Amino acid sequence: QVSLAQVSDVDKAVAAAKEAFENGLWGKINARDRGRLLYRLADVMEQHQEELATIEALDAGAVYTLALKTHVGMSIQTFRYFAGWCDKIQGATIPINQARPNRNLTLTKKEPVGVCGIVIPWNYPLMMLSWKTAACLAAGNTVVIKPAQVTPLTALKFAELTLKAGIPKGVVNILPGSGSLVGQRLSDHPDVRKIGFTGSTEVGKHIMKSCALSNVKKVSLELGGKSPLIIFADCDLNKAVQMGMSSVFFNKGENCIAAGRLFVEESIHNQFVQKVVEEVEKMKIGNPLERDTNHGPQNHE
Amino acid sequence: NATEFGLASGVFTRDINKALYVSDKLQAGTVFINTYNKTDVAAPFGGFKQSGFGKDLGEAALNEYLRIKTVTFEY
Amino acid sequence: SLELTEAELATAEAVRSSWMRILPNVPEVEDSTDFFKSGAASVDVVRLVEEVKELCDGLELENEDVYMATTFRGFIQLLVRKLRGVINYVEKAVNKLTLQMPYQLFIGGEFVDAEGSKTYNTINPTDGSVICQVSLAQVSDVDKAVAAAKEAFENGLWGKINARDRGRLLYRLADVMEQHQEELATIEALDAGAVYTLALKTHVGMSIQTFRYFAGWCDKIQGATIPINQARPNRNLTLTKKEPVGVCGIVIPWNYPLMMLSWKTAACLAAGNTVVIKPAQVTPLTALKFAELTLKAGIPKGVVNILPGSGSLVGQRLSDHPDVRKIGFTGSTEVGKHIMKSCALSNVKKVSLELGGKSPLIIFADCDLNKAVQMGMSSVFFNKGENCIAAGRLFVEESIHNQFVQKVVEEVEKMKIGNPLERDTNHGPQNHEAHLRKLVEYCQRGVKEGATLVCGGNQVPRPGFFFQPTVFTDVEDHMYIAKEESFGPIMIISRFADGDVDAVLSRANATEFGLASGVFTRDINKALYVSDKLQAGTVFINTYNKTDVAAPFGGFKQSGFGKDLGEAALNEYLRIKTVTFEY
Amino acid sequence: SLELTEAELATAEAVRSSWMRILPNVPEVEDSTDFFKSGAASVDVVRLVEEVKELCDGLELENEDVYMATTFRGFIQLLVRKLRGVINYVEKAVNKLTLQMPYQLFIGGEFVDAEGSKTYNTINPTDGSVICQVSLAQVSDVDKAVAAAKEAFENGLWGKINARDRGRLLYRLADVMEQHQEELATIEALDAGAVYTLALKTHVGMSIQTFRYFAGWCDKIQGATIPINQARPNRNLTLTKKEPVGVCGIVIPWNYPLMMLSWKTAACLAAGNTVVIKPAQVTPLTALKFAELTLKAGIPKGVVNILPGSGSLVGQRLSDHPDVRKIGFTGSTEVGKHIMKSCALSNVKKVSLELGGKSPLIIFADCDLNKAVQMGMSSVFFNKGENCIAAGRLFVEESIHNQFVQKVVEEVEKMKIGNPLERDTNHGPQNHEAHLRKLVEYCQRGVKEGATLVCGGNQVPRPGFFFQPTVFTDVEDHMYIAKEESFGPIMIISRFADGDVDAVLSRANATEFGLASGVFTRDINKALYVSDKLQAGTVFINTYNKTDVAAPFGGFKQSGFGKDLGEAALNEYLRIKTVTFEY
Ligand SMILES: *SCCNC(=O)CCNC(=O)[C@H](O)C(C)(C)COP(*)(=O)O
Ligand SMILES: *SCCNC(=O)CCNC(=O)[C@H](O)C(C)(C)COP(*)(=O)O
Ligand SMILES: *SCCNC(=O)CCNC(=O)[C@H](O)C(C)(C)COP(*)(=O)O
Repeated sequence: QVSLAQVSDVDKAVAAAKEAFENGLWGKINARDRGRLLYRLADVMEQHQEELATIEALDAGAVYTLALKTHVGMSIQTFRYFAGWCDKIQGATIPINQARPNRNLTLTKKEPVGVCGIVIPWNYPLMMLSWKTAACLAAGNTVVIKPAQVTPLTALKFAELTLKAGIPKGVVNILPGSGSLVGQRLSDHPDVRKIGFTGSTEVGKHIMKSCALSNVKKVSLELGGKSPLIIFADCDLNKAVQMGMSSVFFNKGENCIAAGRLFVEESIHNQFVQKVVEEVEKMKIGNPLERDTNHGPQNHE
Repeated sequence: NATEFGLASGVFTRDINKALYVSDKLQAGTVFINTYNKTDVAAPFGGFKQSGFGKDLGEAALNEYLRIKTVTFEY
Repeated sequence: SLELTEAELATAEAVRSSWMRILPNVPEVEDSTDFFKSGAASVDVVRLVEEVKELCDGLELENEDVYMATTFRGFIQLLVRKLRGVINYVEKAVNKLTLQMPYQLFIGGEFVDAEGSKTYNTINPTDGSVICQVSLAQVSDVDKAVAAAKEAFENGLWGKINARDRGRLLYRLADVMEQHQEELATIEALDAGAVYTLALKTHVGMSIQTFRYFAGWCDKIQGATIPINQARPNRNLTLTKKEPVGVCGIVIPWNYPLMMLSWKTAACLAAGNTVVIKPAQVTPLTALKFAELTLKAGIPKGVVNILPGSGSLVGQRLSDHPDVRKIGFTGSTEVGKHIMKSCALSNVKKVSLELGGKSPLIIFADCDLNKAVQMGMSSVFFNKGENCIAAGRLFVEESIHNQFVQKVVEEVEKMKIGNPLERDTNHGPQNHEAHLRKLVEYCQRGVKEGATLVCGGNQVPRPGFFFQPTVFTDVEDHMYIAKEESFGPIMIISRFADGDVDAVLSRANATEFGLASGVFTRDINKALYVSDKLQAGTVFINTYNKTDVAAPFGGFKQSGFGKDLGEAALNEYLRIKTVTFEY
Repeated sequence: SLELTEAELATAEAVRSSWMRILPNVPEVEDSTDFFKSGAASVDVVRLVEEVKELCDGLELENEDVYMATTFRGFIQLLVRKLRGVINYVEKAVNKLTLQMPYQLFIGGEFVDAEGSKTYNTINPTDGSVICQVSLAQVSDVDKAVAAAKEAFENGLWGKINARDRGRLLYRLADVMEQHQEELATIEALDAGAVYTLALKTHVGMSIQTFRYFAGWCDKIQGATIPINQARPNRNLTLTKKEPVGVCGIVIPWNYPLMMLSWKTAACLAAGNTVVIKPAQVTPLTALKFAELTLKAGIPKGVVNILPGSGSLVGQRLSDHPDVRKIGFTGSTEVGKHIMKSCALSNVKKVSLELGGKSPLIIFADCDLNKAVQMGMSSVFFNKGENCIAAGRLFVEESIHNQFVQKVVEEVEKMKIGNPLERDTNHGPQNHEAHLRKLVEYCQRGVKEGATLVCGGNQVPRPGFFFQPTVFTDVEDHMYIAKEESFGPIMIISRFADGDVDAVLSRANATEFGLASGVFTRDINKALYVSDKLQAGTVFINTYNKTDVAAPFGGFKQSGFGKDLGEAALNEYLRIKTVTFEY
């Protein structure tokens, strides 16, 4: 059983985040110091990589061999990458028109916005969290994450490791629950200045609408698509069949950049399909913890 | 290209003239050539028309979370 | 189509002989034979033009027309046409000049009337009388504009030509505007009511600087090549390309007709987009004059489109239209919120907002007073009050409070009020009648609460829409005038105690807005400290109203997001493709 | 090579079964069959490692080992070896620790003696006595180092691995240095004579920060995609790639043994180069300890090479050698000119110089005095005088001249002199004996011309190479001490009149050098004006000795060219290829 968040709990999270930003230690310390903490977080995740990968297999139903490479692997690479940026975010000094004979000097400074409210999808629990959270913390912000209801366990395990890594209290906040209750409140709340989102179009349109009405807050959307894949005759077939299957059947179908349509040329159409069917028969189906398994079970009912 | 979406796309060919030509004309965020599912944390990622706006991953990912102050002196 | 004479065939055969020599193999030059498909270099195009000019005396041929007519029949037909083969103005005589103002719509490089020949009057605020009638746009006209813009982008010449070629056209546009700088400045003085000396420097001057700046960027928009993880032992190569979005729908305010048009349009065209501008109803004439100059500059037809009319009719339709991919806006918060809501519902289109703000201006004792008084007035009373980065509140220190206000009143008396065309004039008339009415209610409501009116705060006994420069003192934070924006020539002064930096910052930052701010001090420690703590987009130190086309400009919390001017401006109008190889 | 048992064949057949399942088609797995040439993804490498670990209990297998052994026989042979199948230190007990210092050369990840077992003694300046003998490099040894470096670059593992992988190794190196930070700091105190409290902050501290900084850059070095002129109607695509140059030959000074090594080496390795370091003869021990930690960090053998010896023998050969493509140098102008000369004659190799300078420090009356005295001393007497950006001259204003000097003398008396390991010590002993001798001649020649000696200017009656903090006053521009660099704890004070900014700038700028400069003032107008006019690389305002690894650092006229630290540092060690397509 997992705890269901309420409106009262959201208020405490945003309040804790604002205190951590303004009066807290996160804001006071140097950019190089923030980068060290984010790099230390990645080393802690590396130690518990087998543990996190097993939780993904139970929660999301992801294959274990894939989970180490993709789900847990990229998450570690993400926090290591954006840790480096922390003390490499430079402004500029602009050569503007001098009010002759007097002199002038103009310069720019890049600063954090404040509190952020991330909402992640269910296809990649840990990876989508990492992509947004790492970049947000690197800039020097406090975060209020909202994981998917079907897959909350990866996010709660990540929260445990922030204490070990030694992140100041209030920076990272996590609230497992329903999207319509929690997600809608973050949009309406005036303290929140930024809403990250990755999901569907209909749901995505509602957030941008709520963002405008609330306090003209910033927003970035990442919606689904119908990606084509053209295959000409001149290309080698054996590789085209491998990468053809690997576009569609990667991570048991559930992939935001999955091949929606395959356009194949007439000369190699019949030959292509014949090779695909042969390889699909060889694909193994079973328990994701077993190493022999290739294809795993779907995320939820 | 006849689609409201445009997140990713792909093409398989040996001929270089096709690869470079098709990559330009394909209205999509991420184009792959003789590969597929090859993202990197350094390389940016995002949609075009009705696949949202902004970017995740890379240097462009920081810009959305930052804001620019502009100080001006006179002496 | 055209039939050849006896002498024209002798020319045609001489051209046929040249094609054989220029091209490498070429077994036979028939009518169907294409020039470039045979295998013609960019050097061969120059050799062709020169060789043809040797035959025919004169014949003003260029490299562009060769790219148009690729085939042999198409080339000969075009060449034969060269050998063998009106805008309705409103005249007005003012300022030792004869003005010529277009008064119609502008769709596809052609001045045309609206559906049903509907019109509306535009006012001259100096005298009060009408100058001319202007065409009122409709929903049917908007469809034609967006259709023309889409054709110009996709199938038109704008997309095909090089980045360096686009930059040359945008630079040529600026040179044309420079020639007609006195003409444009006079139209501003009649339409908007801006002072002539100011209009040359600010209104018309920056417009020219804008198009010159963003012309340079056209062929300096570079992507990247990313060092990604190689799938050992195989190799990989990733690169990014910055591209145009497509069609854009700009909506500009009335405070700066020509300048706000330039800021958005120049950056949009530099990226390589087609535009559908919507000017303010009160001030359309500057935009229609700009459309005339694009024909002279030699911009392809369909690129620039202008539709004078009401905001609720035209502006709302652009948001709803699915072909439009980007909405630029500069105005009020309430109106701005409506566009972002419509943007989401339509087709999740991109948007950048530029809303008004209540900018503070702190003045310490250590600063020199004479300069502080000059720049203090120049913050408030610049461009007859109407300025988006105007000083909303002035926090003055107790030691120099009484001394400061005394000097301000002396200088306000010296300020001249009259016709904006006259050089002696300093302060000019307000933009339109509806604006003047609110400024009277603003000052009336100020006295009610209990703000000590020093001078002004009422309409001038004069024909027109003039208003007296006003000064308020003893203003608290809880008052209405402290919170709400005037958007007119009204100075609001406040007190703060000696040697208290943290307290005054708390009062200054206590606002939902945050567009601009200022501070005057000699001490370096205060200047750098205060600049950090001030929650605002643009901070000024010992200066005010000092923007540049190179320096970026935009708000923070409830003053929109995104940036106008500088390199950051281009990022809004561009989109990043990411190509990835494997070998 | 190794024969199989009965049980090992059962394991081999289980592995053979896995290869059939993992790979797509694979008609038959034989000894010749390669894993990747068949068509194996990066996911398949993980599936292999896991499947093999299910069979054999334990077996610490990693993905790196799979990339080494691609073939089936190579994989099985390697796998069988896993199942079935000293550094000479100099001990010394000081500072509640037991030190372990390598004393040999370092060529190809191995500590080895020189040709003929030639050695030289290294001195402890605190006591005066010898600590150990160190190996003296020869011409034959240089050839082995450059040969090892070239193999590591071309055929070695360093070149093959990803940019992100290189960054991880450089970050792991910093963590190893952090663990041995107290050990490295103690060696500095014995070798260089640096104070222990300072050594942790400056010498060892910045070294750790350097490698952490440039580790981040490894996978953030991006090229570009240029919008060039399309040969209409054909298309074109241009892009740039930043690549390593090859082998590099660094030569470091004696003032900061470990820090100057880090500044150049970290940036060089980050770009993706192999290095041949040449440390100073007086201080080799810090570099040899650093070489030990590269083995622990897990750097491939051949990447880092270190050759302690004479500069004229080793340093000259690196310049002459054609395999070397880049020479980093930090020292004097006399020696610096000789390297650039040799670089041209050899094989037109690249070079970046970092020479000494005579940095001014202007002090106005309006600035607060107590802070000016602190930072005034901290400019001159930082790191026992020996600092490349030390304050050469101090221009003080007449009003606060007498008051300033009085406060300096009081504080100089309070300064502690003793053993650098003791925490109470402030000022430490000079680096070596030959340096101390010149500082005596410097102060003797100063008094001759007629400079008022306030205090100091002579050797301390003590065992070691200590020197008294010195202060000179009433110094003219024509004098020797005004022009020539001391490179020791000697404050040179001068006078300038009240309210004369332009005159004092003329005196300050009147010098062939220009590395650093400083100014103390409260008034913002002076600070910004003086900073512009001062012809120097690094200007400080109300501070001094405040470098950062992010901020760039380099000279102007006769203080070399190029930059150390920051993003600009990488550009020297990289080269730009430009690929161009047509389609
Ligand atoms: S919603 C976006 C989902 N993300 C992805 O599809 C990216 C996952 N891909 C990878 O982690 C690598 O590209 C894999 C498939 C493991 C191949 O890496 P290999 O060639 O080193
Ligand atoms: S909505 C933003 C309105 N724009 C401005 O306030 C910028 C106008 N200012 C200028 O063009 C110059 O800074 C002025 C004050 C006209 C002249 O400055 P001078 O020092 O060259
Ligand atoms: S040859 C170049 C000489 N380098 C230096 O003088 C730089 C050494 N300075 C520092 O490490 C810091 O700037 C110190 C002096 C420790 C002050 O740091 P603090 O203000 O954090």
